[PDB]
Amino acid sequence: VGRRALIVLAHSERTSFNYAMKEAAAAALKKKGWEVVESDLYAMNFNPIISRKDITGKLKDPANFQYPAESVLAYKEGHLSPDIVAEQKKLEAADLVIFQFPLQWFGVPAILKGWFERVFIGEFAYTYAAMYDKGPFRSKKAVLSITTGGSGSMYSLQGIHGDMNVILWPIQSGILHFCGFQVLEPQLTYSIGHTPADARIQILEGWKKRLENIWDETPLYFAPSSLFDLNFQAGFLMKKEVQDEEKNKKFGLSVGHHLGKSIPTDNQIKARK
Amino acid sequence: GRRALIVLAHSERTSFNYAMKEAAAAALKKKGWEVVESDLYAMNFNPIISRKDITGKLKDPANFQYPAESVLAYKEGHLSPDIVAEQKKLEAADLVIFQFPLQWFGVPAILKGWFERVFIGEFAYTYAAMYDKGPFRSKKAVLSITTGGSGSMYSLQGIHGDMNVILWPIQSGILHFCGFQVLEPQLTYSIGHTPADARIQILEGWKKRLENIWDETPLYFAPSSLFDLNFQAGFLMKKEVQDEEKNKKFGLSVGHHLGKSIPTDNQIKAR
Ligand SMILES: Cc1cc2nc3c(=O)[nH]c(=O)nc-3n(C[C@H](O)[C@H](O)[C@H](O)COP(=O)(O)OP(=O)(O)OC[C@H]3O[C@@H](n4cnc5c(N)ncnc54)[C@H](O)[C@@H]3O)c2cc1C
Ligand SMILES: Cc1cc2nc3c(=O)[nH]c(=O)nc-3n(C[C@H](O)[C@H](O)[C@H](O)COP(=O)(O)OP(=O)(O)OC[C@H]3O[C@@H](n4cnc5c(N)ncnc54)[C@H](O)[C@@H]3O)c2cc1C
Repeated sequence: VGRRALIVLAHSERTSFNYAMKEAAAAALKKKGWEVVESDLYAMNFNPIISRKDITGKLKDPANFQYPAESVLAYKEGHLSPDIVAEQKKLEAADLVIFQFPLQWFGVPAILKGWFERVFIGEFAYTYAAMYDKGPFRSKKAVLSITTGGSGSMYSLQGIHGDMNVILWPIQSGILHFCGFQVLEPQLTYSIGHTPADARIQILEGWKKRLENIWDETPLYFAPSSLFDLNFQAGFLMKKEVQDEEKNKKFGLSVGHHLGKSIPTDNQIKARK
Repeated sequence: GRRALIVLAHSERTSFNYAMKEAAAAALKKKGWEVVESDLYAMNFNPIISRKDITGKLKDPANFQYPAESVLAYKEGHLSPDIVAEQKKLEAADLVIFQFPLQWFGVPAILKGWFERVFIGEFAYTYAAMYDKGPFRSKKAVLSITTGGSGSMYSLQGIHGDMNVILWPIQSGILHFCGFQVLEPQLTYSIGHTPADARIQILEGWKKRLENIWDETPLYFAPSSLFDLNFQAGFLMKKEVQDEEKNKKFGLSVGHHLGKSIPTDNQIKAR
């Protein structure tokens, strides 16, 4: 209507299905009146390696250089490398962030991992006070759009590779939700190399159709921070009263908070209402 | 005489990560190992897959596909020499140690890229040879990780959730997939609030562990023989195995939880 979307893409080839999914998303969103900004990491020749050069001003302690402390000072005093700042401005402006990439070694591409490492600086994107649902990006929504070479069966409960819910957890909880994002159901496109042409087209069409109402979707469930004692003396442990309330239940809260029990089915793949 | 490769992913020589690497090299050399290093930052290693990785002629430059093109390049021998040099270190090594700080619940970008550029099809995996049948089944690997946050935060009840789940994609997805026997990870929690004298004890503990590292029992992964390894069956668990497991209360592993309880410390302690 009058909302902003960022699309981060991590694929080198304009001939790729990844690129086509990005184009389809931009088209669909623009048609419904969104403003669309892109970060095409390979086209930008984005530098994915954290280093001293990310700080253009004066180091606090060059003799014992610590990237987390030094990057936070640089953020506050405003001497971060301009390539980092430009990306941060896109994020600040955006209501919806889409990440489009191929699954590579059960994770994000190195160039995208580096983007997180260089852009998601302390204070900007997280603090130890404002974690998870209290994080800075709690007004924003994010969604992963992933393609894989292997088939869906391989990432089922009984598949050789094991449950896809577990693979996504470090990314969706550890990076996105940790900073505050409401995380939407991931778009998973399995065995894209061995999918026939007419099927690929349906997939694109289905993606575009989904994006028309993306904003009204229910997000994935993570344990609220209010279930925990958020201080160093308690060790950031789940509150005793919450532990007692959960003693009898058969399922845990999430993939990461399985509590030694069964994982709620598709905790990281499907929302519940 | 056995060979060990140490991969390090930290930019600073003043870091505890660097110290752990030095300690490992010293301990291993003293017991008569040969030690090779890949200090990724010191090497200015390039972590981004691209066309430039193939020095010869592309099969199809109009529709470039890194997996197909890198495999041809491996077989015909026109991979970029920086890749080949690393591959030779791996082929030679019996034991591979990965030393890095946990960054966004994973490996640093530079190390992720090393996997992406070096673990090429045919060299490191095939399709026939996956998991326990993989090319590196003669070799052993171990992760040595530091974190800023405390152990309690990565317990079952901690804010961040179970560490076993965080390690799974790396230990199963990357290492075991290529054949490695994966040893108990060395986990150094809350390194930022640990004083100098304590850090030295930790180093001493690490060195002590390494004297007998080879004789350790590895972590448990589901054997590939539990699965139908072909495209028509969809790489699913065999029906006979499914039926045998129906009544058990625990699953096999973190990834193979089967909707049941995860065996405690599946990714942190051996049986
Ligand atoms: C380092 C590395 C690690 C990997 N690790 C994993 C892993 O852990 N798990 C896994 O499952 N896979 C893995 N893979 C495989 C990888 O995830 C796939 O190659 C990737 O998802 C394929 O997507 P693509 O966009 O590259 O496809 P492409 O191969 O470029 O595209 C697929 C097909 O779509 C066609 N196409 C392109 N545009 C369009 C369009 N507009 N309309 C219709 N058709 C179109 C193409 O011509 C082609 O036929 C890995 C690959 C690499 C390089
Ligand atoms: C981008 C990014 C993302 C991160 N994400 C996460 C995350 O998701 N989760 C998480 O838990 N953490 C995270 N961290 C934190 C990070 O993992 C820790 O800061 C790291 O584990 C610190 O270890 P180090 O080797 O860098 O030590 P340093 O702090 O660099 O060094 C420790 C001290 O030991 C001293 N020293 C050197 N040699 C010796 C010796 N022989 N004996 C005694 N002292 C010695 C040094 O001089 C120094 O003062 C992240 C950090 C970054 C930069």
